[PDB]
Amino acid sequence: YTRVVWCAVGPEEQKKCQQWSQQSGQNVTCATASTTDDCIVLVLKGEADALNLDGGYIYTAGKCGLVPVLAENRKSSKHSSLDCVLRPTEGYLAVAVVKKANEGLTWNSLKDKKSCHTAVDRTAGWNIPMGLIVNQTGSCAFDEFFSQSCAPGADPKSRLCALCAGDDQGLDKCVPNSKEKYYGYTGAFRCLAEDVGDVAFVKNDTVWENTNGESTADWAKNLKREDFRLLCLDGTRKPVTEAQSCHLAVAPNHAVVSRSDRAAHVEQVLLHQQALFGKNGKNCPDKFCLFKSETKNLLFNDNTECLAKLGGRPTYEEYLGTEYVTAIANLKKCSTSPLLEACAFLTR
Amino acid sequence: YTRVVWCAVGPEEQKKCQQWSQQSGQNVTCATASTTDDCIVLVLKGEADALNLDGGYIYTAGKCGLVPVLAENRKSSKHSSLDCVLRPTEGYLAVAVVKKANEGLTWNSLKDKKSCHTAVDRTAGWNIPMGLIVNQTGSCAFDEFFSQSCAPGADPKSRLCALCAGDDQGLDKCVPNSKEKYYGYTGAFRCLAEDVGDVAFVKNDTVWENTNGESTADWAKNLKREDFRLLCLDGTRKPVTEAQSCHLAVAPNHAVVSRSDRAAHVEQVLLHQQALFGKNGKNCPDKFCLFKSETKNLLFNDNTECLAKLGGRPTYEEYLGTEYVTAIANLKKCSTSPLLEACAFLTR
Ligand SMILES: *[C@@H]1O[C@H](CO)[C@@H](O[C@@H]2O[C@H](CO)[C@@H](O)[C@H](O[C@@H]3O[C@H](CO)[C@@H](O)[C@H](O)[C@@H]3O)[C@H]2NC(C)=O)[C@H](O)[C@H]1NC(C)=O
Ligand SMILES: *[C@@H]1O[C@H](CO)[C@@H](O[C@@H]2O[C@H](CO)[C@@H](O[C@@H]3O[C@H](CO)[C@@H](O)[C@H](O)[C@@H]3O)[C@H](O)[C@H]2NC(C)=O)[C@H](O)[C@H]1NC(C)=O
Ligand SMILES: *[C@@H]1O[C@H](CO)[C@@H](O[C@@H]2O[C@H](CO)[C@@H](O[C@@H]3O[C@H](CO)[C@@H](O)[C@H](O)[C@@H]3O)[C@H](O)[C@H]2NC(C)=O)[C@H](O)[C@H]1NC(C)=O
Ligand SMILES: *[C@@H]1O[C@H](CO)[C@@H](O[C@@H]2O[C@H](CO)[C@@H](O[C@@H]3O[C@H](CO)[C@@H](O)[C@H](O)[C@@H]3O)[C@H](O)[C@H]2NC(C)=O)[C@H](O)[C@H]1NC(C)=O
Ligand SMILES: *[C@@H]1O[C@H](CO)[C@@H](O[C@@H]2O[C@H](CO)[C@@H](O)[C@H](O)[C@H]2NC(C)=O)[C@H](O)[C@H]1NC(C)=O
Ligand SMILES: [Fe+3]
Ligand SMILES: [Fe+3]
Repeated sequence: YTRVVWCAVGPEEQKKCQQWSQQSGQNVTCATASTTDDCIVLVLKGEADALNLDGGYIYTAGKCGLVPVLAENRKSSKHSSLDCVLRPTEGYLAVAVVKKANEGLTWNSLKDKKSCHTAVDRTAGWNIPMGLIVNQTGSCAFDEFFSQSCAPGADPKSRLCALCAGDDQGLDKCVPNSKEKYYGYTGAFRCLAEDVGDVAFVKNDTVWENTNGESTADWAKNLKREDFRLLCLDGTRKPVTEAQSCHLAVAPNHAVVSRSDRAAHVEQVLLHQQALFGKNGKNCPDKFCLFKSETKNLLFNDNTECLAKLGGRPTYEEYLGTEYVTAIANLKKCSTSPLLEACAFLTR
Repeated sequence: YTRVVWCAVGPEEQKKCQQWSQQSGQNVTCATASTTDDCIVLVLKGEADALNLDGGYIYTAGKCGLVPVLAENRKSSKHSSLDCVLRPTEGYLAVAVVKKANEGLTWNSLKDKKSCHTAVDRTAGWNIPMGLIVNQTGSCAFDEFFSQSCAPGADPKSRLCALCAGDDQGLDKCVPNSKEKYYGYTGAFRCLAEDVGDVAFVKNDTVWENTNGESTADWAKNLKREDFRLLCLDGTRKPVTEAQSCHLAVAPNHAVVSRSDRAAHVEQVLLHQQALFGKNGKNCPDKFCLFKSETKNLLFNDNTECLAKLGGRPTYEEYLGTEYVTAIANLKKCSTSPLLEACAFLTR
C-alpha cells in the first residue's frame, strides 16, 4: 500500500503511464481500461488508486464514494504572487465553436445539425450543451436533436457514434479514449475543423492552442482564428476573443479522484511526483515530463502548469458546485447509467 | 429513466409543458401530438408516460391497457374539511346550454338544429348527449341528427366539422386541440356565444366561469348568465342556477392515465408536483402554477384544487362506473374509432 496504482484510459495513456512508473522508482504503478467508467470501477474494486478526470466523470466517481484530491491549474492572469500549488483555481469556459464559413448557424438553429463532442458525460463536450438543449426543448430526446454527432461512449450503432471515425484502421469506433480520432477536447475540434460536424463543444483553451500555428499537427497548423466563430446563448455570433460573453457556462477544472482512505497518501505522492516530473521539475525535460504528451493531452491536460490543493476537504458536490451538480442531475433524469445504478445501492 | 414524459395535445398545451419541465428540473418532460388519441398511442409505445384525459378518452386508453393514476378534484360544498387529495371525487354535470333569446328550442326540438360539442368521444360534448339521442331516435344516424355541428375530432370533410372555425388563419379546422376556436369546454361555449351554434354540450361549471366577467377573454368578458338557459330531458328550460335539476348526466372527473408499469412513479412525481406548483404550491405563481393556463384548461382544468388519490389500483371500468361504460359501449356500436378497433383484442 506504499505505491499509487494510476489508472490509464487507452494504450497511448498506457505507454505515457509506464514511462512515469519506470522513472518514479515504482513510487507510481499503472493499471489500464478501455473507458474512464471502467477505470473508476477499478479504483472502487481497489485494483487502482487514482486518476485525473473531467468534472462530469468526477460526478460519476463522486456518486460511487470517491473524493477529489488535487485540481489541474493553468496559466493565470491574476494573483501571480501565490505559488502554482497555492494559487486558487479559475475554471475553464465551455463554449460552442462553429466555422465562420457556416452562415445562419446560431444557438436557435442547432436542431437537426451535426455535432462534435469531447465525449458522453464530459462537462464541456456533453453535460453543459445537452443539459441546456434538453432544458430549453423540455425533451429528454437529446439522442434525436443533432441529425448526426460524434460522442465517444454513446451506443456505437446510434447516430451519436455515426460521425466518429475510430483509429487509423477505423476499428473500435466511438471508444472514449485517445484511440478515437475525434476523442477528447482536441478530437471534437479536429471534427469541426475537418468539417465532419457543423458545431463542436469544447473549452476556449482548445481554440487558441490549435489555431494560428500554435499546433504542429497536420490538421491544426494552417488553421486561422477568423475562420471560427462562437455561438452565445443570446443567439448572437461573436469572435473567439469575446469568450467571456460567448461561453455556455463556467466548468470546474479537471481533478484527481481516489478512495476516501487513500486520498492524503496520493495527495503527498503526487505533490512530490510533480516537483520531480512537473512543468518545473528536476527531471523535465531531462528524464520524464508528466504534463506533456504530444497534443494527445494524455493522463493530464498539456495546458496544466501544476496540480493544486483544495481549501478544506471538499465533497465531489462542493468542488463541482451546487449549480453544476444540479445541471448534471437534471440531464441524468433522461438516461440510465449502469455504473451510477450499481454505486447507488452498492456504496449507499 | 426517472423523468416523467407528459403528453401535450397541441402547441398551447406543449408551451405550458416545456415550462413545467424547466421549473420541475426535468422531473417532467414533453411529448406533443395534434390529437389526444395520438397522445394515447405515444403512451402505449413508451414515447410519453402519462397525460390528463376526459372520461371518454379514459375508455379509449382503458381499452388499450392504460390505467388511471389520479383524478382531478374540485372545490366541494359537502365535507369541506378533508385534505383535497383524500376528499372523494364529487363528479360533475353534463348540461345542454342554449341562448334564452332562441324560442321554442327544447330537448325535443333539437332535431335538425346546429350543435357545439367539446370534441368527439368526450363525455359532456359527445358520449352522453349523442348516447341518449340515439337511444331516443332508435336510429344510429347521429351523423345526420344536427343540420351542421362543430365536433372537433370528427371527419373534417363532414357536417360535424362544418361549424369548426380553426386557428387564427382558419387552418387545422376541427383538429381536437385548443388551436381550434371551439375545441374543449371553453370552445363549445364561445361557439354558442357567437351564435355559430344553437346548443352547446358542456359541463355545469363552464357557464359560470365565462359569464359575469369571471373571464377577461374578449369573447367572454361581456357575457351575461341571464342570456343562457339549460335544456332538460323533461323537455323544459331553466336558468344556470337550476343545473342540479336541468343536467343531462353525472360525468366522472378528468384523470391522469399511464401504462401499468409506470403508474406508481407518475403518481409519486405528480403528488410532489402539485405540492410545489399546485393551488397552494410554494412556487405558485412565484415560478409556475400547474392548474392555471388562461381559462384555456391546458393539460389540466383550471377549476382543479388538486389531483386526488383513488381507491386501490382501479380499472377504467371501476373509475368510470359500470353505468357510464355501458352507455359509451352502446353509442360505440353505432360507429367505430381506429384505436378501439386496433386494441379490442386486449380488453376481450
Ligand atoms: C340506452 O343507453 C343506456 C345508457 O345510456 C343503456 O343502459 C344499459 O343498457 C343495458 C342493456 O344492454 C342494461 O342491461 C343496463 O342496465 C342494467 O344494469 C344492472 C345493474 O343494476 C345490470 O345487472 C343489468 O344486467 C343491466 O345491464 C343499462 N345501464 C343502466 C345503467 O341502466 C341502454 O342499453 C340503452 N337503451 C336503448 C334502447 O338504446
Ligand atoms: C481561453 O483560453 C486561452 C488559451 O489558454 C486564454 O489565453 C491565454 O492567456 C494567458 C494569460 O492570462 C497568456 O499567458 C501570458 O504569458 C506571459 C509570459 O509568457 C505573461 O507574462 C503574461 O502576463 C500572460 O500571462 C497565454 O499566453 C494565453 N495563451 C495563448 C496561447 O494565447 C484565454 O484567456 C481564454 N479566454 C478567456 C476569456 O478566459
Ligand atoms: C424533482 O426531483 C425530486 C423528485 O423526487 C425532488 O427531490 C426530493 O425532494 C424531497 C423534498 O420533499 C427531498 O428531501 C426530503 O426531505 C423530507 C424532510 O423534510 C423527508 O421526509 C424526505 O424523505 C426527503 O428526505 C428528497 O430527498 C429529494 N429526493 C432526491 C433524490 O433528491 C425534487 O424536489 C423535484 N424538484 C422539482 C423542482 O420538481
Ligand atoms: C355549478 O357550477 C358552479 C361553478 O362551478 C358551482 O358554483 C360554486 O358553488 C360552490 C359551492 O359548492 C362555491 O364554493 C364556495 O366558495 C366560497 C367562496 O367563494 C366558500 O366560502 C364556500 O364555503 C364554498 O366552498 C363556488 O364559489 C361556486 N363557484 C362559482 C365560480 O360560482 C356550483 O356548485 C355548480 N352547481 C351544481 C348544481 O353542482
Ligand atoms: C432552463 O431554461 C429556463 C429558461 O428558459 C430556466 O428557468 C428560468 O431561470 C430563472 C433564473 O433561475 C428563473 O427564475 C425563471 O423562473 C426561469 N424562467 C422560465 C421562463 O421558466 C432554467 O434555469 C434553465 N435550466 C438550467 C439548468 O439552466
Ligand atoms: Fe473538461
Ligand atoms: Fe369532460
